[PDB]
Amino acid sequence: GSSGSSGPVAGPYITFTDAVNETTIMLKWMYIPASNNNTPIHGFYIYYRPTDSDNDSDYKKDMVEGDRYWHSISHLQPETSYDIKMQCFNEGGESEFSNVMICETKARSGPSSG
Repeated sequence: GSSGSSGPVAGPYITFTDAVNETTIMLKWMYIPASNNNTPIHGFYIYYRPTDSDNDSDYKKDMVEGDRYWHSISHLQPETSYDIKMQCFNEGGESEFSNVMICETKARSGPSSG
């Protein structure tokens, strides 16, 4: 077709963002084949970082099966509202950067409930 950037461009789109725990978060992404080149994906990368961070330098990367549309992040900060995003990749090349989803974790409660 065109000449420039090959691979899955459409990129995935996050349509679900919730906090499984004070240090855990569950987010699900969707795939739009319509505007896709029916190309096979290697997996799924997920970036995350606390708003307290300095720059992307913090943003991490979590690979996930290409057939997986769900991922539960861990080792996060409690009641910490930070931006979250993800992106897929394949032999062809990395896809576009998904949208920025703000998923606020749960409050780090104590042993005594109120």
